[PDB]
Amino acid sequence: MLTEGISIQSYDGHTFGALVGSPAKAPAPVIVIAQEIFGVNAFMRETVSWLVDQGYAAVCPDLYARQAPGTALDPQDERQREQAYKLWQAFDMEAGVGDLEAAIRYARHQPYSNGKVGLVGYSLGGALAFLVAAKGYVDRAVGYYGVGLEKQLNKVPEVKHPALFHMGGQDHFVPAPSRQLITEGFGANPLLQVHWYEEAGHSFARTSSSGYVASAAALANERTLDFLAPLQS
Repeated sequence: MLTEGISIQSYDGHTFGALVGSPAKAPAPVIVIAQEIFGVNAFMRETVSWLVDQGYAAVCPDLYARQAPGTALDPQDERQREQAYKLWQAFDMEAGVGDLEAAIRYARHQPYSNGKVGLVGYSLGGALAFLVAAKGYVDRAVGYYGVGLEKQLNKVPEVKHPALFHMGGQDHFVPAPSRQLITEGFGANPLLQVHWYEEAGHSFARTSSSGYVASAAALANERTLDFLAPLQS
């Protein structure tokens, strides 16, 4: 689901829609939420609701609009998971970073904005949160279980603003040598914070996942909110 009539223009003219949640009380910082591989679906709506309940505004851009606008997939339906994997495989990461930059710009100038913008991503969005952090487009970035971060370690010194990452210890997208490479490499830049959750894999913060872990989801979530709180005016 997306908010009817919201259209944001990216760097190459491609346009995309977004799910927007205005804040309980304005002015407030705006959080751009970077989706998993399922489009702007139930978990994105729940994440918008959560951040609004915590005093933020939120904007979740339709990142699959370059391939299929308005895609919103149920991660519990096998056929939809299959479509999600095909969209992820064809996803242009560089164009995704550009769409996020355009949504972050849109976020800064909304009537209810206090001028500070944060980004929270999960999954594809967690990998995107690291690329956005290396670019410096936001005041603070958060990534949950981003895939393939071990292949982007050369971007670690480009990070000039705080960025926080929650990684699962039983996430098999990140085997033991990849965890060591990420821990050592991120550890060279104090603006990067990474936490490992020993008993959790990916998607541990999503209640609909077979990988949901309540204790890990709650500790990561409170860390995320403590980390975003300095953006509140």
